[PDB]
Amino acid sequence: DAKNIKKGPAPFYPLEDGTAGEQLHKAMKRYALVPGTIAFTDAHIEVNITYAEYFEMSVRLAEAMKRYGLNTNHRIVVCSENSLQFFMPVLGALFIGVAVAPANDIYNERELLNSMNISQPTVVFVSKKGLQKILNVQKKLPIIQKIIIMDSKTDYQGFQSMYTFVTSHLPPGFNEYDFVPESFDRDKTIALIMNSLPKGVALPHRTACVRFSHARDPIFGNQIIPDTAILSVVPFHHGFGMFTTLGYLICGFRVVLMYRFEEELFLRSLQDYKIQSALLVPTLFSFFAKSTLIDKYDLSNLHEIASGGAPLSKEVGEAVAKRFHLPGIRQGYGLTETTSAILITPEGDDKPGAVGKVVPFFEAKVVDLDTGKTLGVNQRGELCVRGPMIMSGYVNNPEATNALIDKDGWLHSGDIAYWDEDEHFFIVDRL
Ligand SMILES: Nc1ncnc2c1ncn2[C@@H]1O[C@H](COP(=O)(O)OC(=O)c2cccc(-c3noc(-c4ccccc4F)n3)c2)[C@@H](O)[C@H]1O
Repeated sequence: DAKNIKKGPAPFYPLEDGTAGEQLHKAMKRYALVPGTIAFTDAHIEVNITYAEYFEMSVRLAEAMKRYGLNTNHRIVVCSENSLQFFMPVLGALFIGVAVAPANDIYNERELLNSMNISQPTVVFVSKKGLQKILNVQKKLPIIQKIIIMDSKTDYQGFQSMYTFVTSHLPPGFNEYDFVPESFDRDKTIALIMNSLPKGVALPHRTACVRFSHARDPIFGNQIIPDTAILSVVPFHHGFGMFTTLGYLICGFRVVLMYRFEEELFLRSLQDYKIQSALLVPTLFSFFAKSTLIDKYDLSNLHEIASGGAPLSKEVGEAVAKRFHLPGIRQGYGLTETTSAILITPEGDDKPGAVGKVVPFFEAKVVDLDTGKTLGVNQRGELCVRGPMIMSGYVNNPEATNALIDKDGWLHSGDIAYWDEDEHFFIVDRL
């Protein structure tokens, strides 16, 4: 019964051709040509980095990786707290079809070993503070030939930085504005291997390309408007942080980052950077439902606060929205296996307690926990989704893949949900 399969509407903008790398390259090149355009700001150390710096360094890393010998048969790991440098190797690798496997930087050596044993990287990009953990893992994973330090300018403890690595491999006369990213089959070439013991979630470039349609959608994303600034405290190595941030770069936004939550810094950053949109997780919503300091700050530029990654009660949401003088909360629901959010609060059409509506290109249904049948409006069952951001599979684990995704393409979330007569979805429980 089609009437009971909720479908997203048409994208405000058609899906662009090209790989995720090509699409990011093209957008960032444009922003780079406007001096002073800010890509990232570190709220802790206060430093800004422009699109020109980001673009040039990401292109130089792409070419250097290529010259070192990396191609679509290789993976890299990026292991780092949120930082100005985090996205440099991500973008560089996307530019040349090298799969990127972000590794949780609070993993211990064991979860880290499990992660990198699944992703099997040739080169590991790591922050200074993760270097020891990586050296220890490398002792067991000899495929790791090269370790590069992300947040250093010079060599660091005998290891090259991104800067000296690039200088080691760039051809003479290399021109970052003549560079052309690689073109390949975006359905078959993996962009990201994200972690779910966790599994590896393989995401073709196609999925990021669909994300980039959503990100700039005036209803399901953020309208592109000059001088937009986001405050993001969510981890970049997780799908919530990874795919919001890539979308923000596509949009030319200023992404102000924190890698440690602090109440005063967070509020003062909202005020002082005139933030339009802030990204939190539900436990930080409970935090701000307790906060009394919010009204000591001028937050009149703030348009939205976004949440995802876990259940948010409608009353905690209403309390936070009210404290921040917002009409509502911008929720998103997704899994690592769906790349990004596939239910998102439509702009101007928020409903407290809802997780939003089906995004463009997707469909969602809820099925009876007994009859496996599709249910109608206001009926609770297991949420299933189908669409072009669904993972190609768990890495080297097709049994787990088959257990999650059935023959007709439906991903069975394991979450209990219902949808209402406006086609808003409510997550209500889990199996
Ligand atoms: N809104 C929600 N409400 C209730 N439960 C939720 C939920 N979101 C996730 N869950 C639970 O967590 C499990 C999945 O846990 P992973 O670690 O695998 O994955 C993520 O959490 C994830 C991955 C990618 C993107 C996002 C995301 N969240 O918000 C946004 C977002 C918001 C605004 C705008 C744009 C956005 F992308 N993106 C979250 C589910 O089975 C479900 O049980």
